[PDB]
Amino acid sequence: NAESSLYESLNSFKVANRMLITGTPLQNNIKELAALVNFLMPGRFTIDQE
DNA sequence: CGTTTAAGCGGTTGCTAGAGCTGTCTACGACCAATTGAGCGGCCTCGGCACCGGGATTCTCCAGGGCGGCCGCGAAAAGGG
Repeated sequence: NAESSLYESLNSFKVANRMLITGTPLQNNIKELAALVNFLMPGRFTIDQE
């Protein structure tokens, strides 16, 4: 969730390199993957269409 | 003061309620004219309460009739010269 408080807590960190460990990248909709790749690549990926 | 527990915070996941906006239309209420009947005042009359005259009803008082007690009075029986 992009609006969850952990997203703004972690996205404001001054970090050069990030990495996400999970087992289920897609759960409900493409917006979850869009939020994950925006946390990874800020502004490079522009997934908007459902 | 020791211990447990539930509030607080963050999180999911979908649907529904509700605010906001735009659009249409239709029944509903404002408005006006003519009308009239329900509200306010007075006027008249009866129901009931009350006042006055007349008649029927019961209680109190004054007088007559009869009986008891006194007032010496008077005829009569017994005693004395």
